[PDB]
Amino acid sequence: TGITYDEDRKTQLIAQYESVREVVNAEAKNVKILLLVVSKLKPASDIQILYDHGVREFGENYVQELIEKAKLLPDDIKWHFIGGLQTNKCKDLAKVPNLYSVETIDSLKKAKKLNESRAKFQPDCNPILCNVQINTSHEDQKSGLNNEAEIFEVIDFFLSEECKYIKLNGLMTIGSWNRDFATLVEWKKKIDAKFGTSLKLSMGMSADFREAIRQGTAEVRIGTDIFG
Ligand SMILES: *Cc1c(COP(=O)(O)O)cnc(C)c1O
Repeated sequence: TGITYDEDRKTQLIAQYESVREVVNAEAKNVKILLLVVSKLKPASDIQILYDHGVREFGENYVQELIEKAKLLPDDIKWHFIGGLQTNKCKDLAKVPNLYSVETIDSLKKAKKLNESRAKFQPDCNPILCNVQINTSHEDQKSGLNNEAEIFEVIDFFLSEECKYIKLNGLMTIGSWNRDFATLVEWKKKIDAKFGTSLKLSMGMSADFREAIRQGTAEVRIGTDIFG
């Protein structure tokens, strides 16, 4: 049956979502890109609209909010967890079967906890794709790595034979408030050179996604421009 929704809202949200997709695509041609639809704090009905339209990759920031939404909505959604990740919440997150991606690995202890919890609670699911989150701000932020030695230790773990239930996909930055995107591109260059990787970048939100695309992102993460 699905979550019931208003048709004027349906028409409006579909229109906004298509308008963004068209711009992502036109920027990408002048230079696919993943358009991650960020639905954090938006109602399950709004997700249902876009799901019915054909969208599958949705980004959420709060652990309990994601777990409940995942139960309410179809199981072939690919959820991305893109908010603050606490070591003591990896077990709850690793229980969601269709947890497709976590983009906020910012410590070795978190990577290790997530791998272990996933081995424990959903061994038979596809490994969670992970981005390592970097503080590109050159200031001091609550989240994101900045020390080269500690970033390399995290990548090293992900490439080890022990890291079986999560898989290194890329790097992620929320940036700052484009030199942030240039510094994540430089981190990709160093990491790729040292370890043999070819990391995907996740950078670009509603205010700055056009620049992100222009500087080589593989994924932009858009909330406000779509759900408006
Ligand atoms: C909220 C959020 C987004 C979307 O931000 P908008 O300005 O609404 O497009 C993208 N990435 C992360 C990590 C976020 O928390």
